[PDB]
Amino acid sequence: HWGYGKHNGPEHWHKDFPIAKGERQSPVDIDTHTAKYDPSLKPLSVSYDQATSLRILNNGHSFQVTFDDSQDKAVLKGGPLDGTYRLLQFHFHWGSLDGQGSEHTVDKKKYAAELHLVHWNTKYGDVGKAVQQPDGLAVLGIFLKVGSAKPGLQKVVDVLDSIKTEGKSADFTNFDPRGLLPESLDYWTYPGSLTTPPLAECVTWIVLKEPISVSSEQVLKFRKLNFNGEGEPEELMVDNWRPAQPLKNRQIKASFK
Ligand SMILES: O=C1Nc2c(Cl)cccc2S(=O)(=O)N1
Ligand SMILES: O=C1Nc2c(Cl)cccc2S(=O)(=O)N1
Ligand SMILES: [Zn+2]
Repeated sequence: HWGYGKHNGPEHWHKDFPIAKGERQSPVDIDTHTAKYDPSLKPLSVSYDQATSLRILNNGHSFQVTFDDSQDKAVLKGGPLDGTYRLLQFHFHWGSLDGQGSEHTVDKKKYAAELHLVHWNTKYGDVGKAVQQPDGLAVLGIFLKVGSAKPGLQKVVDVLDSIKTEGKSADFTNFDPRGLLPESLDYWTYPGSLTTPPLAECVTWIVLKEPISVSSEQVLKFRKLNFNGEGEPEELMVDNWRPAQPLKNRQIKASFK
């Protein structure tokens, strides 16, 4: 029932999901002058060499690439994290215009899109159990700006025609997510939530400072996806982002000076 339209969008979600007005909701605005460098943070460890991608799917709210998480193959460790977090999927949020689309903002600046690489804490055994824990998930968030093409994104964009409508999936094996990463792993981190229903407050957010550049042609392909299912009137999948939520009693920590 929930979505991104006028009658089912973010301002309505609290009725079905009262945690929408909770104490650690995401996304947030990252005020760069107020985020404090934390020298006790460790460098991120992003170990994606053994990643096994499986499928790509249009779920009616985004498109998502899934991974085999039945073994420690592609894992996120270090930084603010205790223990090992397994990559299980990535997806994006994007806009109808280049000046909007990201969920997190930086000094109120919105990027054209935001990539979420979703990982779960292996101490909880499965992702469903992890989402019930305050430290169950770690999401690596990466901003997209429009400029030069990102070569590592092209294989994604070229398959989107085959998953145009809600409910479509396709094989998407042998995709290397290392090609989506910027050079620097400098990051901000804070405790938050999923940015869609169920809005569970289970995420350690790790948002990279350096955006990746993608071309106008790449992002235009995102905007040709459909929220609707096959054999229905086209409603373009655009502006599938939740706006910044109140920071409340939280501090955003920077890994860098
Ligand atoms: O699309 C997804 N939805 C989820 C929900 Cl609703 C709850 C828990 C985990 C997931 S997920 O990250 O596996 N992929
Ligand atoms: O829209 C989002 N939904 C999520 C779900 Cl349902 C599960 C895991 C992580 C996410 S997310 O917060 O990265 N962005
Ligand atoms: Zn997301």
